Amino acid sequence: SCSLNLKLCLMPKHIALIMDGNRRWAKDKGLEVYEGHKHIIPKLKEICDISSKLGIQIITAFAFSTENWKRSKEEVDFLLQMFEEIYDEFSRSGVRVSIIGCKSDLPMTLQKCIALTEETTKGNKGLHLVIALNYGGYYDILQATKSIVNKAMNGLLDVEDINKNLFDQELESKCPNPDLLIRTGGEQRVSNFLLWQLAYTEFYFTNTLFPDFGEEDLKEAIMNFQQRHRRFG
Amino acid sequence: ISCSLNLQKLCYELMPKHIALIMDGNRRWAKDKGLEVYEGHKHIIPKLKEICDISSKLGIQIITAFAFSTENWKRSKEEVDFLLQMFEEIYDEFSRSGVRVSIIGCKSDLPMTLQKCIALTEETTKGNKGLHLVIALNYGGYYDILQATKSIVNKAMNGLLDVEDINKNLFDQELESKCPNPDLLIRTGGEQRVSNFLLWQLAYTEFYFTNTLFPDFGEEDLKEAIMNFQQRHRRFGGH
Ligand SMILES: CC(C)=CCSP(=O)(O)OP(=O)(O)O
Ligand SMILES: CC(C)=CCSP(=O)(O)OP(=O)(O)O
Ligand SMILES: CC(C)=CCSP(=O)(O)OP(=O)(O)O
Ligand SMILES: CC(C)=CCSP(=O)(O)OP(=O)(O)O
Ligand SMILES: [Mg+2]
Ligand SMILES: [Mg+2]
Ligand SMILES: [Mg+2]
Repeated sequence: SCSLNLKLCLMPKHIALIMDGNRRWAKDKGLEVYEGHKHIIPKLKEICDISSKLGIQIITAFAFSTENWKRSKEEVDFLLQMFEEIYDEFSRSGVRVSIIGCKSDLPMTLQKCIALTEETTKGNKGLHLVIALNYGGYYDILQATKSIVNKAMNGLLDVEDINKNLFDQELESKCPNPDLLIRTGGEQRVSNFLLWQLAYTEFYFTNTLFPDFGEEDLKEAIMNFQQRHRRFG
Repeated sequence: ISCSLNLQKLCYELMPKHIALIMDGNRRWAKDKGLEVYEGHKHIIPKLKEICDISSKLGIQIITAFAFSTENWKRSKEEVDFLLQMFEEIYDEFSRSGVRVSIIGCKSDLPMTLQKCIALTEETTKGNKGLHLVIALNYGGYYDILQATKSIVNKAMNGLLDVEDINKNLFDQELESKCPNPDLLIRTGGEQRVSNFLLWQLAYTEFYFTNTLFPDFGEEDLKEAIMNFQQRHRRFGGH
């Protein structure tokens, strides 16, 4: 049953992004909380454009977590309505857009915008933006477990077949995994993002709040990443 | 094929109840002091014992320590054999302490002499009422999640559970590192990553990284990490 000693999948190919700090940013400027949230999609679009030029291929971005449901009804409804603007900002861009997470919990207004945004952009050969909306690492690992159990029940596989590669092919976020993770907002934790996929990722935390995160901030993170690899082997 | 996450569990929380520890920086430390390659490794078990003593007094209840990873097998045979022989010291160092000691990881890959020492160390200390030290030896987060998955699959095949039972609590009970999860993770050695340690369990853990190499990590360094932890604001996704 056991055996472990005897492949896992300059510039980082895949960047993961935790877009934290939006509320504090607004509250600082005497603004209402919602003003902060309004910068999310525009900023992300702007970041995709900068990254696309640098040669980055994938960005996975944390927009809403399975724990975010615990916020006030007011705040939640506002965020889930706001995410409709994903269509406007991306539908006519050069970016290919996928969503990961539990779609069925979201308003049908939002469900339709998402499906449409995916359909319209599915052909773009540029940067692939993955938006994690109603997502969690616990959820990802559990839905992969259920899917593997179903396969074993239907005679498709044996317990001896269950390995890293098999499990990887059932997760919503797949190889190649993030080379670098950037978390804005000053906190040093992963908050139930891509738990499996971050096993060997480099972590970069900045105190810069997400709405102030610009090209200069990004280029710094990448510079820091390249210094880590000079002393890594 | 049906998901639902909307109406929902976490195993967290002055003092951190559970500290996870990545012990990095041993070879650099020796090479700096002009000592032998493996001189750094010789500080592991002593330091751990010392850290348990300090932590135990402070009111900490659990320490999980990363001693050997699934990726460490790729080091030289010389270095590997030395480490695996050195882990035999676990019995001497802990057997007569007040500390309860468990090992997580794939025990069957290890030399039988090591397997026996481990089982003995576990048996002797299983009754102690003080601090629980978990030593991750031949462990990885990928391995932990996979062995839990196989166990769940076997049960479903034998009619002992169905797919609608598979949830966070179920999975927690099948993993080798269980609730309560780490409140704080300390990584010595200056690098900022988790290197396939407790992937599932670190979901809401606070991370502290220090440039201090592990052999120089002492009581003052530890109290600093704890002080840093106590400043932090944990929201767990709320406001
Ligand atoms: C809701 C999203 C997209 C990210 C988190 S930003 P937030 O609303 O959690 O803001 P604060 O962390 O409270 O500043
Ligand atoms: C606990 C283990 C596996 C090793 C000791 S730390 P190390 O050997 O990796 O030290 P360096 O990072 O090589 O200085
Ligand atoms: C992870 C543990 C237990 C010790 C260090 S093993 P390593 O020094 O090769 O680790 P990294 O690959 O540098 O993260
Ligand atoms: C970035 C997103 C959308 C979610 C994770 S950040 P959060 O503020 O919900 O997380 P914490 O409460 O700081 O753990
Ligand atoms: Mg936040
Ligand atoms: Mg090292
Ligand atoms: Mg492993």
